[PDB]
Amino acid sequence: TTNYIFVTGGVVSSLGKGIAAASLAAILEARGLNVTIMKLDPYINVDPGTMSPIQHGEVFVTEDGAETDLDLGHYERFIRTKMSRRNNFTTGRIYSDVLRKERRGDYLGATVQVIPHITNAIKERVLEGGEGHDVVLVEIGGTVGDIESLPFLEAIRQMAVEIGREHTLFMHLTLVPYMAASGEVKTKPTQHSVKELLSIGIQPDILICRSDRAVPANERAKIALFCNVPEKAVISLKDVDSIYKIPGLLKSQGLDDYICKRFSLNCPEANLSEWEQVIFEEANPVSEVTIGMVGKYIELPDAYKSVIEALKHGGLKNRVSVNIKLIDSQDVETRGVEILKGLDAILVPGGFGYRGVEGMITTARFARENNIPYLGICLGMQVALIDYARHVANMENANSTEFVPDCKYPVVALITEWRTMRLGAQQCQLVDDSLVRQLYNAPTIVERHRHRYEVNNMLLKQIEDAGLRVAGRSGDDQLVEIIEVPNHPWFVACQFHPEFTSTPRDGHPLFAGFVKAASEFQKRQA
Amino acid sequence: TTNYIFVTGGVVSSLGKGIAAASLAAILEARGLNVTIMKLDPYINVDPGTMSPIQHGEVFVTEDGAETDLDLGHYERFIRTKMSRRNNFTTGRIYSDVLRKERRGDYLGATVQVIPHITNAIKERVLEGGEGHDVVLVEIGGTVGDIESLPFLEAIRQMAVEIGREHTLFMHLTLVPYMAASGEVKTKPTQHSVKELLSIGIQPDILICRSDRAVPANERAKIALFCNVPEKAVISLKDVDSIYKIPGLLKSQGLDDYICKRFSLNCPEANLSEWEQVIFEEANPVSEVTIGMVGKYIELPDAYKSVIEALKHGGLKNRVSVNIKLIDSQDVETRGVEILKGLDAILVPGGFGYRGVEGMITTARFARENNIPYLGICLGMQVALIDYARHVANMENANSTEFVPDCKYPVVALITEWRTMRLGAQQCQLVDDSLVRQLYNAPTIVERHRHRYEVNNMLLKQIEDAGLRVAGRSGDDQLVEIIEVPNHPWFVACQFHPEFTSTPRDGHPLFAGFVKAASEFQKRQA
Amino acid sequence: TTNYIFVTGGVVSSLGKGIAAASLAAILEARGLNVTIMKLDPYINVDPGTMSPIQHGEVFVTEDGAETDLDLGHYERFIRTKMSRRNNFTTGRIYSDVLRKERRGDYLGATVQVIPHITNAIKERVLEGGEGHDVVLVEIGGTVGDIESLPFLEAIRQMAVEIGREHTLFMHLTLVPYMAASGEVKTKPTQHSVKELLSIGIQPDILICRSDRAVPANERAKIALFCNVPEKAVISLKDVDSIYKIPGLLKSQGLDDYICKRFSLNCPEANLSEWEQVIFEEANPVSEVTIGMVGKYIELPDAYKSVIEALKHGGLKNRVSVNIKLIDSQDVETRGVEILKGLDAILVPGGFGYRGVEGMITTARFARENNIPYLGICLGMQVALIDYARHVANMENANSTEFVPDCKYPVVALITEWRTMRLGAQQCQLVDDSLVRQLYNAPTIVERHRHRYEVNNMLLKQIEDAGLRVAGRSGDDQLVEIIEVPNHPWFVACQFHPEFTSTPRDGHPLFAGFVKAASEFQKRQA
Ligand SMILES: Nc1ccn([C@@H]2O[C@H](COP(=O)(O)OP(=O)(O)OP(=O)(O)O)[C@@H](O)[C@H]2O)c(=O)n1
Ligand SMILES: Nc1ccn([C@@H]2O[C@H](COP(=O)(O)OP(=O)(O)OP(=O)(O)O)[C@@H](O)[C@H]2O)c(=O)n1
Ligand SMILES: Nc1ccn([C@@H]2O[C@H](COP(=O)(O)OP(=O)(O)OP(=O)(O)O)[C@@H](O)[C@H]2O)c(=O)n1
Ligand SMILES: *CC(=O)CC[C@H](N)C(=O)O
Ligand SMILES: *CC(=O)CC[C@H](N)C(=O)O
Ligand SMILES: *CC(=O)CC[C@H](N)C(=O)O
Ligand SMILES: Nc1ncnc2[nH]cnc12
Ligand SMILES: Nc1ncnc2[nH]cnc12
Ligand SMILES: Nc1ncnc2[nH]cnc12
Ligand SMILES: [Mg+2]
Ligand SMILES: [Mg+2]
Ligand SMILES: [Mg+2]
Repeated sequence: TTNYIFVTGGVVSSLGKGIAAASLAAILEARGLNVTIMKLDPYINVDPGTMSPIQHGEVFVTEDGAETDLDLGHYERFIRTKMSRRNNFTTGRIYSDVLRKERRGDYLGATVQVIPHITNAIKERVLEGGEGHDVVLVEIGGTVGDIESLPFLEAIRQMAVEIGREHTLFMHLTLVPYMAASGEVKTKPTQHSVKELLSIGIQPDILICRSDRAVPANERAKIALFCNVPEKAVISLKDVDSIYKIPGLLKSQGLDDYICKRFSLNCPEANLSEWEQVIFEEANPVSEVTIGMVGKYIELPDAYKSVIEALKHGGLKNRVSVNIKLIDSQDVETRGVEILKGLDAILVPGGFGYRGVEGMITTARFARENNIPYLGICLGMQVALIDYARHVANMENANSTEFVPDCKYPVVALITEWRTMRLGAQQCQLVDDSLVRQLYNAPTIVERHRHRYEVNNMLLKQIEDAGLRVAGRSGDDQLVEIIEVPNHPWFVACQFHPEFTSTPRDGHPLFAGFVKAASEFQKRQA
Repeated sequence: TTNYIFVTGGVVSSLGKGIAAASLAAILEARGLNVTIMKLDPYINVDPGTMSPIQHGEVFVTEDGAETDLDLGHYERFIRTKMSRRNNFTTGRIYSDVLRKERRGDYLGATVQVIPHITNAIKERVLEGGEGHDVVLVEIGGTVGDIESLPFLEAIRQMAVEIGREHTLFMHLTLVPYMAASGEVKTKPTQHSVKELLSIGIQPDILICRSDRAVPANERAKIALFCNVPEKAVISLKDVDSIYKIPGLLKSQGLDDYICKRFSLNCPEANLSEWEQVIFEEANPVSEVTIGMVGKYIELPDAYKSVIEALKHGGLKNRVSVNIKLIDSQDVETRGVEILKGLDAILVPGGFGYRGVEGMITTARFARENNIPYLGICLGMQVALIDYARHVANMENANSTEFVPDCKYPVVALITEWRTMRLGAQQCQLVDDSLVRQLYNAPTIVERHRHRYEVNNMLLKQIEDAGLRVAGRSGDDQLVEIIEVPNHPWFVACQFHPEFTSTPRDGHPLFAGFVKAASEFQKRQA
Repeated sequence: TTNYIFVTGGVVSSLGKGIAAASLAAILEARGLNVTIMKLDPYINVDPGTMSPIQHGEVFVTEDGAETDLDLGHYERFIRTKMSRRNNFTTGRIYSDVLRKERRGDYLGATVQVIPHITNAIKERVLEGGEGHDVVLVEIGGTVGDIESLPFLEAIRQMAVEIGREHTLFMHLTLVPYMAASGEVKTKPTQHSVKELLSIGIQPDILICRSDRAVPANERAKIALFCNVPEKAVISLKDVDSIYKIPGLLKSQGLDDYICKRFSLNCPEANLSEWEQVIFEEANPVSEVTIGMVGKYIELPDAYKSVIEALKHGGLKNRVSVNIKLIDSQDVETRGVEILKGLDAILVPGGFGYRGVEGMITTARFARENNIPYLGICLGMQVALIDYARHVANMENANSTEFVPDCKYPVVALITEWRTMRLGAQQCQLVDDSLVRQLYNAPTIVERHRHRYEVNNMLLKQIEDAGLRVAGRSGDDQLVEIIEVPNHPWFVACQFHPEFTSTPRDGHPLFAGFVKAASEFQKRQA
């Protein structure tokens, strides 16, 4: 039978709900259980594809081609269950489905109301997502006490009643502020948040308290007294330097044992050896390289969360501390190549639009002509090819049909325009003589795509003759996926997204090689 | 171990909470359990002795001398557990106790707050009241969602947590209104009341729905869905003609079985034979007499609730329907003796003050001179003696020192003034030649007193010579308790309160004889 | 006509409500208005005399002898209106008054309820406190959303309706937390607190936001949007180093102009010259002395708030930075005189009990024998006299009858025991040849007392012969109030409390002289 844990937040948002849910799922997975996580967003957007990177952050791509939130990236980094479209949906999706059915006439002339019909749709989606697992962690976005999240809370309360309270738990996150005047930690906001959740109709079973420091025992006893929660179920989660210590903290406080007691599960003791290994590797670097990431969404760092974490994972595998410096593309466009000095390696991540693309072309030129290690992802691969064709093959302002519709040299164009967006995991074939073959150590690889424009095969032969090699191709139309500069210490560009598959316990060959190249370059340049 | 049921009300007051609690206790007592009931009043009055009859109703006197509410009269009528001071207390009592302790210094210089100290006092009183019983029914006055009753609800929530939820139940009463426009019963007020109770921090276990008619099954299913309560625990209690059918209704709906399942009690099936006997006796009268009750608090009928019910009980024992007509004393004072015509018997209950006493004297005169059966209780006994002394013994305006401090003939006076209030049960000795001896059929009786002024023994010998007999006396000072007119079909006056001991299953000899005399008088006067 | 401002707090307590109310009253007083402040405490204690210093802090003594809270000390430091018993009362006081009246029978047999009677008592007290002033600031203790403060809020809502909304304002204090994760300030707790206050029935007119930093304009616009408050009435009050800058900040944000617009008051522009003078004096010290305060309540610094502020005020008058070091008396008792080294002056404040008194005697001995400046207040004066009598006059363990009832040498005793607590302001006569005469520069002074035991006049002549001089006496019994050591640079002890009369704009002669003596001692000892 399937057990459900519902995770909600109070007082303020931005408490770190996804990280805590991922850590708890990691602990449960370490005990041999089959767990999954699903995210509920109170957004009217049907999917985050329309959303821009400088509002919520990077868009995560699943194996099957769904576009989701950064939370699913967190979950895939923490557990070994592959996410899909069933692990994330919004309010807009539910309303669209119900409106479609009502227009089609599926409700047989009945009045379509919120409490029966909207909450029925929500419950159906939650059950279909959780089917086939031992434990399901359902995280509810928004703060408890807001108009936007009331249908979700009502649905989960009804679901808890229908399923049974011996298979459902409720977990509430709160903020315990610290006041420097009295020098104490205040428990009143938690009390009022529990009161609001009770007014909705849900009794918390576990209270997770978020604070700068650890919550004292007397404060936890007070919380237990005022919130109908047992004293053992008031769990403290202080701020940490590394998110990889959070499973250890929650395990030491006994959250896993309490959850297993309530759900009547007889699972062996948790083995957190891999997480301890990750902590040990992180705590003991032997070097320090600086990587320059040049992109257009520098203002909001969450636009590159997966890429930053993948660089960190590669550093962990190479036992090297990685220092990411963010460089704005328009700065390179106007100020020049001065900013790019003092960098052991350069990374150009993906993006949409023409703003800052010229700066990216300048950056690729500088890296290629200065033998600085370079990694290009999606848009970076395109700008690298454009720079190589223009300034090494003399294509006289070759560009992409994305930016200039008519430039007489469409090196990058839609597959139709060789003179719909590719989504999901695709298979790619690696050439035996290239760097990526020795990096992956496999004949073929599988990676995820979120692009529209491709590399023009008609103009590809000339650029190949100029010296640029192709390291990977698709399955049917032999679309170019990986390119490489031969006369370079390390110069790899890829059409797909490798950051959506790196994990702190396994890493990724591409980023490990990139960081190793950066370390070797700094040792050479010292 | 002791189990606790906490009974609260919502939407509106005056739902009949005490009757429902008494009926449930009756059902539990019919299964062989040791139950008790306690009442919590949100009043600032320390005790109802200061309160006037035309605000809340008659004052109930326990065996030990406590003054309480009408609810304790209900409870003593429904169960066979004697009440005391431990079964009723107010907010004012708790605050007085805590203020006394704080002034005395018992709190050792700590700050006396509401949540720790007031609720600790409340919990201590509740535990001391409930000690030594199988089940304790704690009824909380006021509506849920009011300022006045928040300390009580907080205290009972904390008590439920401390004691354990396998020994505590919460029962909520609500109003299900009926709207004649749509012709339906509305469940929304119940939903909002349950939400308010949850906001306080209590989850109901049982919902009792009050309505003119029975609540339909679909409405109950809706209530169960919206209130986290199982569908079997939504109990309908419609308006009834007789409060004696309520235990049968609650038993038929399965409330007792659910309560016994939750508390893990193995008690035999309920035997409600006596209540069925009472219903059968009530439903089948053979006669119809009319009794005139003359008093000063006629405006509020709750000022004579116990006396009215005792007359009804006597009628049930005599298989006679009793029709109580209320006559205002000042009406007799001004309009005259015209109102008292067409009455088979006359009752004068107790009271305080001089307003209307002359009308009572007129009424006693009329009854004595017309051979109409007469019953006098406390003040009625005094006015009967005054009338007999004045208009048969020629005492020339003899009165009580209560009304006129100096009248030269103090037939009624304080024990000091023979030329502090007696409270509780006292023993009395019956004379062998009198009516009350054959009525009680016992050498001695025990009854309850709530009076200050007594009968003057110095002037008693003359009135005894005039013809009036004394039927009962006290133990030490031979205070007169019962008097009788010999040349009358039925003329009994008592100093105590016999209505505080009549029950529908046992009755009372005095009221049974009074009603029988009324029936005989009507048969004679045909 | 009298205008009322009601000040409440939300989210958490300890926001600094009294300081903000005092600053606003200071601004209004700077515009020529007649203002007063009153404090409402949700305590069951009738008065803080029973409370101990290590729970809430020092007890404030008014001119008329009332014992109050530290808030009244704040108010007297900020405005020039003398407080009294009418400026502070608790829940326990209101309940005691109502219980007394109900027992006495003043309510004529009616039921005494919370909403009519308790709130009527509260309103009567508030009106009697505010009568005769232009503006009244009523501060309500407790957080909005607690059981303990609901009667106060209901009373003030009813009062606002009765008086009129053109003479009543509501001011709400909230916490705007800062989250280091996102690096933003969160407005959600303020939104929920305003919702709770609205649920009680009060619409805020002004929102005062408390935070580490200043609240940004966009956040304030959001607060205005969500809370029905105009954008100009959302006032930011960040944490400050000096509480004397708070009136300037509130004045710069336009709170005074808004309040005067709402109340239709035409008062001249605020003149905050004196507060600017205080800030200038504080910001520019020329020296740095360290003062050792030795006492028994060192654990809670609020037990000496007035004394600490008075030392700071004296330093401001002497343009000297004052560094207060707290020394525990039992430390001196056990560890010895080692702790008292490196101190330019020593202060012994008052207290009750024998614990630590021996350490105080040791400290007085050390100061007297080392010519370190010494100030003694109440208990300190007693221990100084005990030390002088024992170790200079050889009284062989002379003590107070407070500690040892029978010691054969009662230098300190009750006025009866020469072989009830003095409260309020009393007049004292200064001797012309003493230090205090040149300090006060007046024949007589008026100060406040909170003591029981006095100096024995019978044994006083011997100690006077030994060398100790008496500098002040009472009016009728010539009770000793001030003593002095002649062969000392500065050694003054007083029976009264001079810290209850020092203000940052006027200071106090005694503490100014004490701090000047400390500076001279350090210059000598350098
Ligand atoms: N549900 C509650 C809980 C507390 N109190 C009252 O609130 C006061 C406590 O002050 P406060 O410090 O604000 O409460 P804490 O529980 O200590 O909250 P915090 O942890 O933030 O300090 C006490 O007098 C108590 O009677 C109340 O009225 N209602
Ligand atoms: N907690 C709830 C429950 C009901 N609904 C909505 O309220 C409407 C139902 O109307 P109403 O008759 O007032 O609700 P009932 O449950 O039928 O209440 P009642 O028994 O009084 O008729 C439905 O559209 C439903 O979506 C809601 O918004 N919130
Ligand atoms: N009364 C309100 C106000 C806000 N929202 C929703 O809450 C979300 C905003 O998230 P949050 O940051 O928590 O709200 P803020 O107003 O920005 O609160 P804060 O200042 O603490 O960040 C929005 O989607 C909005 O639709 C809501 O449902 N009910
Ligand atoms: C994948 C990405 O960053 C988009 C690049 C470009 N706009 C495209 O191919 O769609
Ligand atoms: C018992 C009663 O009705 C009071 C009667 C008279 N006032 C008395 O004796 O106190
Ligand atoms: C005023 C003070 O500190 C008390 C000192 C001593 N106990 C007394 O006189 O009461
Ligand atoms: N304990 C924690 N410390 C830091 N960031 C967090 N995000 C979620 N939980 C966290
Ligand atoms: N069901 C009911 N009918 C009439 N009066 C009542 N008082 C309490 N319950 C009642
Ligand atoms: N703004 C403020 N800074 C510091 N302490 C305070 N107490 C009250 N208001 C304050
Ligand atoms: Mg506290
Ligand atoms: Mg309906
Ligand atoms: Mg926000």
